[PDB]
Amino acid sequence: AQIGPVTDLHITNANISPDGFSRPAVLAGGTFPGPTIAGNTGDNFQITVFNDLTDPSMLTDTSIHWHGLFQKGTNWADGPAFVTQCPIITGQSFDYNFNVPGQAGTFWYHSHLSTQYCDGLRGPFVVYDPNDPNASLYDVDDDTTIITLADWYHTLAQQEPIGAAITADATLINGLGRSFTNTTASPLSVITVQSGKRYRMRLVSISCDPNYLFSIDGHDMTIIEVDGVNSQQLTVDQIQIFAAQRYSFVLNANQPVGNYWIRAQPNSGGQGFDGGINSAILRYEGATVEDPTTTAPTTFSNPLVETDLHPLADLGVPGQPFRGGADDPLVLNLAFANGRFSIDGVSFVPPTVPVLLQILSGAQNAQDLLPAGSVISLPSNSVIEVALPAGAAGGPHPFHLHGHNFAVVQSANNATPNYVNPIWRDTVSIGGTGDNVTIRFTTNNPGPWFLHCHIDWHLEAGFAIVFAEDIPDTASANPVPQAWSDLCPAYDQAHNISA
Ligand SMILES: *[C@@H]1O[C@H](CO)[C@@H](O[C@@H]2O[C@H](CO)[C@@H](O[C@@H]3O[C@H](CO)[C@@H](O)[C@H](O)[C@@H]3O)[C@H](O)[C@H]2NC(C)=O)[C@H](O)[C@H]1NC(C)=O
Ligand SMILES: *[C@@H]1O[C@H](CO)[C@@H](O[C@@H]2O[C@H](CO)[C@@H](O[C@@H]3O[C@H](CO)[C@@H](O)[C@H](O)[C@@H]3O)[C@H](O)[C@H]2NC(C)=O)[C@H](O)[C@H]1NC(C)=O
Ligand SMILES: [Cu+2]
Ligand SMILES: [Cu+2]
Ligand SMILES: [Cu+2]
Ligand code: NA
Repeated sequence: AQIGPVTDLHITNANISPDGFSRPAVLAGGTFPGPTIAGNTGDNFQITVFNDLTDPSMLTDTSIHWHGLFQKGTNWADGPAFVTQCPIITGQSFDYNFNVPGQAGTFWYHSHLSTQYCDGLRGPFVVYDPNDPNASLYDVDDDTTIITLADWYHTLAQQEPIGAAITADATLINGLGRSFTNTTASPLSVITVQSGKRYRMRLVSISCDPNYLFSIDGHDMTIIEVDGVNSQQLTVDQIQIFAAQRYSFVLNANQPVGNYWIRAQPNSGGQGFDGGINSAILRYEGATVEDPTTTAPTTFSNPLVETDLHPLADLGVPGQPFRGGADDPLVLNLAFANGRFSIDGVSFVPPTVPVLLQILSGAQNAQDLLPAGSVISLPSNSVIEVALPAGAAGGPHPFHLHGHNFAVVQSANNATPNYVNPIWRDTVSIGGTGDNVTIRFTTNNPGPWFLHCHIDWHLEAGFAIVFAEDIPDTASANPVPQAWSDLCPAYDQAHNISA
């Protein structure tokens, strides 16, 4: 069952064996992935998160981010530790009480403390549209049509060296899959369809690191949504999906009744499909209960290319049709050396006082804010351009902005900008050496918004900055509840920290 929009959510430790190997984890709702939280557009979500964690090897504190939801007027509920709150301590709870005006699509939730979401705290978050403009394109859209893609590690996250190239031990599709080494024939996920029906498959990357080449043997996929943004229909036979991205695609169950492999090939870790790694099963009702015998093609003739995507609505692009054609045009210097990432010469290390609480206590400008050099102010009601030139080791890096979606004016592997009709999204691959992926948005959401690589190991190694958007209006725009004001005193008392 789905839960929400008003629900408790308990965060616990438990052993799980999603690839046949048992390890302890950090779970929401007792499962990996966590239960789907759902509601309708404009609903009030009140997710009361109960921190019941006791195993210090995966951290007993926690904080949860609602990835892709704008949190306008509720910056305090966004979740990134030491940006918008102090963590919730064990044996305490916290009500994330916010609204989702003007958004409908496929999202997810995850821990936003350290690398804790890698240890299991990740699940889908779906905001349905009762008047969806795409409703007539499919028959079925429900919990059975969500497809999650996850990396899974046998080593616990807090044992992963900072700044290292860290590699997974299994790909999990809907929570199940097989290990790349010592492979055992543990259960594969089954996605069941009825011949002749059309499905809204909601594809969610809950990855901590790899991107996946996703395909379904014998089938193609008609994209209708990108990171929450409705798209024109685009039919493809393969989707390369980077960490934290989402797509909806229509699957037409138009092939002969049978079993078909679902494939998700990561960019690192096990390559291919030997022993049923990197695999799940598409089963038609009436098919024999047996593994597929289908083949992938040697090459895919209609892969997704990001410049082919266009919004369903006439979204356009803010600003003027040339580089630097914005009120506030920025170019970030994104670098890596010696185990640490930096942005504009500064490696992110979380501050003791969350950025939002520094601003509510009266800090006047971005040079008053800690960490020094890690906070950039943005002016209100202005067009922002951010160029993100690639080259830093460990690519391709999927960059994500909290509080906002953005026009992708220039995409990976293509030097030509698009000032007319590019897709809007919230997490974008910045590509490879010499690329100049560039995003635009307008500042209508006061508060501190994290900008970071969504390879969680990179975030931990410093690949982040904070956009302090409209500092002067942050306090008036984001009234805080007493339970939020109580978080830092409780956390600092529990950890014997002075502030
Ligand atoms: C990605 O696109 C951005 C623009 O969106 C390019 O930024 C431009 O970068 C050049 C230098 O690489 C800038 O010119 C330099 O300015 C300084 C003074 O600030 C001057 O001392 C130098 O002699 C040089 O003129 C320019 O201001 C900046 N913005 C523009 C042109 O709009 C960036 O180079 C592109 N990166 C890649 C890798 O393609
Ligand atoms: C590299 O990125 C650029 C920019 O996003 C892509 O260029 C765009 O290509 C599209 C598709 O061909 C062009 O749209 C076309 O326009 C005419 C109408 O003028 C229409 O008859 C065609 O059916 C189609 O809609 C678009 O104008 C063009 N934009 C720019 C700024 O050049 C390009 O396709 C990408 N390269 C690759 C290899 O995908
Ligand atoms: Cu995220
Ligand atoms: Cu986010
Ligand atoms: Cu990265
Ligand atoms: Na425009």
